[PDB]
Amino acid sequence: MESLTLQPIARVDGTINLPGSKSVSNRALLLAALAHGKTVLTNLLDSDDVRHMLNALTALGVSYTLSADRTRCEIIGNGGPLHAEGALELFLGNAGTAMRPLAAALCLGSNDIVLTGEPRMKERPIGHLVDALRLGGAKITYLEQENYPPLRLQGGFTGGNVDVDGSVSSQFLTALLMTAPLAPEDTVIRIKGDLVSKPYIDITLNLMKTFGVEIENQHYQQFVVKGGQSYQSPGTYLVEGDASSASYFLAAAAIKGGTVKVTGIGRNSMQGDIRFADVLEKMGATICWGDDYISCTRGELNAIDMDMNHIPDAAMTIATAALFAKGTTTLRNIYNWRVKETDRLFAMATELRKVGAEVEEGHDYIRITPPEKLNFAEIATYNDHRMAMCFSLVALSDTPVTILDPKCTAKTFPDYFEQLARISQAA
Ligand SMILES: O=C(O)C1=C[C@@H](OP(=O)(O)O)[C@@H](O)[C@H](O)C1
Ligand SMILES: O=C(O)C[NH2+]CP(=O)(O)O
Repeated sequence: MESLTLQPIARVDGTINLPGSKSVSNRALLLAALAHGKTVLTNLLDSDDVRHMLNALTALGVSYTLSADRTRCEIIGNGGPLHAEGALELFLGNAGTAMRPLAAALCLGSNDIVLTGEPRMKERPIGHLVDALRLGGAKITYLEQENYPPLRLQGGFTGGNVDVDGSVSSQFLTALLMTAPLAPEDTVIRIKGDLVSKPYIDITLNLMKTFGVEIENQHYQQFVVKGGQSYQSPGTYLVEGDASSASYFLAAAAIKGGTVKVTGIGRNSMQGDIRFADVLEKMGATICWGDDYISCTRGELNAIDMDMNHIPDAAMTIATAALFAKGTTTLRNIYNWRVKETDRLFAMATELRKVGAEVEEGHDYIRITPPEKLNFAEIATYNDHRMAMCFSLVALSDTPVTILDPKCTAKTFPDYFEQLARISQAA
């Protein structure tokens, strides 16, 4: 078992040029592969989730080149649905942004492809997406547990009236939205009830429009899609810096700054996680917005009680920042933390208690009362990049912290610790 120990950080200050957005990167790669023409993506993220999408495209026969640092990608579009037969197996790690979108896209036309991944991915739900794709004509078989990968996709999605449950993941709707335009018949996607992680649907529609397709959004309750469309290369496309990766650095300044500026995202960004800065401001930090940066300067840090359904990923960063805040913090409406890289409500509560906090693990919320002083702990990371990144913030105190399996940050941010060290100051 590998581990890294972080020494106490006296102050943070500086500038970080963010790695690319995982959410934007994987949508842009799949749409570029489906499109007609050559797309050049710049500021693409090099991380495990993106590498699994790149490997899947390679296996499906898509041609592309990558720059030395893997952040520039020139993709030759396929000019239509991707195909493979012989139950070709695509291994997708634990990347939901590859698994869910490919599960839908590869239902176009005929195919015989198996999608699988790491053990945890075989425990992450996908039944709501499979149910919707089958209503549209797709033939899909669960090869192991019903409602979970691995899946054998045999094609057949033609369109029509499709209901989809949006209560567990917005990714099922995202996957349907990206796929339906290329189906032969028009599709009407009806949301059954609640829709979680709503801002990610806006990212999907933004990327689809960049690739030449628009649909009719009826107040996020129903989406009307015309079939028989084609995606078209946008030419050169700049992937935004990752706003979820930014959260650690902005929070570090709110706790121990100094001023920390992150570049690559700004006031015009499409990612919902830029709203994480609004939470730091509500807690007492100062935020500055630019066209291509967001900065945070230390002010004070008071506890908050907020529904975080709009920023589920960056919300984990508030759970460890809460260790430094005055009062009890409560993060609500975050049930799907349970069905992601690990059950995050259980993991976050367990590790927070190890450093001294009193924590109530609610069914779909977490309440955190900080200790007077933190103690040393060896933090388990649950094969979850964000558990490693969130607990790195414990070192902005008088105590070191040991993080187990630090390389798990590679799911979205391989260079995380070197970047945190870049803004760590001794004086
Ligand atoms: O569509 C996307 O890019 C994502 C949507 C979210 O998942 P849910 O919709 O399941 O919350 C988020 O947690 C994930 O990291 C990225
Ligand atoms: O990045 C995160 O915090 C959660 N990702 C879930 P996935 O992208 O694998 O569906």
